[PDB]
Amino acid sequence: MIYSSDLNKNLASQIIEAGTPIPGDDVVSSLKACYQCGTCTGSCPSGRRTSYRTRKVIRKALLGMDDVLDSDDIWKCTTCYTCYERCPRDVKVTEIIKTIRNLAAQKGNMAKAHKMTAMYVLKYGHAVPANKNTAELRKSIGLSEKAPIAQFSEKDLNEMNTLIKELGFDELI
Amino acid sequence: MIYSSDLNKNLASQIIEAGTPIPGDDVVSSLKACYQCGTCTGSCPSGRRTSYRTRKVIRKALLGMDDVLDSDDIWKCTTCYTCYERCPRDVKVTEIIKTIRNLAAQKGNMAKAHKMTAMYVLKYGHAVPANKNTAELRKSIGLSEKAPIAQFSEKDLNEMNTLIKELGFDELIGFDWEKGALKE
Ligand code: SF4
Ligand code: SF4
Ligand code: SF4
Ligand code: SF4
Ligand SMILES: [Mg+2]
Repeated sequence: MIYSSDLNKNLASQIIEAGTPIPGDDVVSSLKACYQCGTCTGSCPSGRRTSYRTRKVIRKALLGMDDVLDSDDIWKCTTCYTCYERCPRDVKVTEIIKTIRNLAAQKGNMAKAHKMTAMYVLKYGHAVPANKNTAELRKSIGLSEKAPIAQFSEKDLNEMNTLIKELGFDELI
Repeated sequence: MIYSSDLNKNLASQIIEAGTPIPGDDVVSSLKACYQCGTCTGSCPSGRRTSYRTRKVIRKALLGMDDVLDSDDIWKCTTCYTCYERCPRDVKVTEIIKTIRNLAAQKGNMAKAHKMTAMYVLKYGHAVPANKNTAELRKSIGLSEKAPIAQFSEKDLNEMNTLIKELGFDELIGFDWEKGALKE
């Protein structure tokens, strides 16, 4: 039983707001063109082995069911862009899902594993940083012991941190 | 994922077959006129407090999902006839649900409580038979100690017992006459 009291009339507008200016007002606004045909759901590789239905994410955004932000299903999207490519109403589906994930992240719905990966990029500058075995491996192949990356350039590490602090990505985590 | 191999293309026809001649071929074949509008679901008293969705029953019958016969949901219908009354395609919804319940009963999907009630009607002739307290209550308010009903007429009790046997309703509920109770 869904009552008007259980719905947020501004959900779509709030999703568009979050998607402005990146990926864009026009891009996220495309959710309003959806005519619930299901082409996205039938194209979804994740939907073939789970309860995830791409079309229902857009339906819930239009209807105002904010529980979609607390959903585990929105995080089952692999961003394969098959829905995006086949949508007959030009809905930028994959981008709307990512924008919805941003609001889910703001509300605290981030899996610990994802927060760990984000922490590695902040601390070490890389999601998959170099290990002790890495240096040994690279030398044997005939490459530099350490790659020319941010993990070893103190300048770049502090640059990323000031940006992460300015964006509040640290507080998001 | 639903494949063609998971569906029964003859489900609708089998539901209509069961509904022939009672309540009628025309009545049960009305399921084929459904256009999935949901008026029945929005009208359903049971759907407001459960996962039961009246149009999904008709959808599953048309699609060929026979798991609908194993469903607990079809037994949540109170037969209020609100869907029947409001259907814009004249689908005799309540009758289709009852016919689907007949196939569910044939497959063994019947509750002991319902089987107990059916057993009381063939054994004592009544779903709620008279007790010792009935005789006391009735005579205390001017009524006959025993009502003029089948429970006290061996003639009418035997008539029903012959019809029950002819219809095979005794076999359906699993009632044995020698044992005098529901088998298994
Ligand atoms: S495909 Fe485009 S239009 Fe059809 S449902 Fe998915 S999003 Fe809405
Ligand atoms: S992008 Fe996400 S949603 Fe669209 S199809 Fe690939 S997985 Fe399913
Ligand atoms: S109301 Fe009549 S038509 Fe509309 S869904 Fe229920 S049965 Fe099908
Ligand atoms: S008749 Fe059965 S299904 Fe139709 S509304 Fe009343 S309860 Fe719901
Ligand atoms: Mg979903």
